[PDB]
Amino acid sequence: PQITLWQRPLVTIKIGGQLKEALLDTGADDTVLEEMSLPGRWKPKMIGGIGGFIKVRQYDQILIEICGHKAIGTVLVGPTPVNIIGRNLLTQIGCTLNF
Amino acid sequence: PQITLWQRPLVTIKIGGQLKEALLDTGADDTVLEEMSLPGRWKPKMIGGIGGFIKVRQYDQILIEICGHKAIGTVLVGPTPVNIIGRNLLTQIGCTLNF
Ligand SMILES: CC(C)(C)NC(=O)[C@@H]1CN(Cc2cc3ccccc3o2)CCN1C[C@@H](O)C[C@@H](Cc1ccccc1)C(=O)N[C@H]1c2ccccc2C[C@H]1O
Repeated sequence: PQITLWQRPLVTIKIGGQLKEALLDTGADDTVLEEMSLPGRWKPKMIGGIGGFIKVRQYDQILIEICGHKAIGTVLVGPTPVNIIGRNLLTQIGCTLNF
Repeated sequence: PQITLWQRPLVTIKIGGQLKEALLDTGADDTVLEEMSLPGRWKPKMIGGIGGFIKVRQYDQILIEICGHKAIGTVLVGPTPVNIIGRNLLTQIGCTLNF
């Protein structure tokens, strides 16, 4: 689909049975989800944004279906006010930026 | 152009006679440039993200070219590492997310 940017680019994602809403963010290198439980072992990582750094748990090779399209990648889970679908999974569903 | 997302989407912007590099960011409501000086008066603006909120100087009706496409609008200035072009100026140059 072609998404305009007048409102925040939110889409529905299916992740671990849960359907959550999320933001298609071209400014984000990583994908960051709000506090939830994912199976598997995790690493800790520190990632920084607009305020400063937060601590997240890094889960690798996790499956998200972003807007009807499946994608596999690294998902960081922790204290974000919104779920961010970053560039590592956007490439996978074939997302581009056009003008 | 048709910009894909394997690398960070940086572009040359030109503001105040000088060329700078900025990230194209669909998850950023507003444009925020690095600490520079701009004409006229500013107002206070609190922006939040990952890691909380920060305070930036709001300037209005500032001309900025992104890829030789001119935009006149609101640019916030504050303590950021990378200049960010947010939705407010990406809708002006007619930018969409496609997939
Ligand atoms: C992997 C992740 C997500 C940690 N990356 C980022 O946060 C990067 C950081 N860089 C590197 C970065 C470090 C840094 C340090 C100080 C200050 C800025 C900084 O940018 C700058 C660009 N951001 C990406 C942003 O697009 C993220 C976005 C997330 C969001 C969206 C909506 C609500 C809350 C959080 C974001 O922070 N956008 C905010 C946003 C951004 C610009 C203008 C207004 C606003 C409001 C809101 O849209």
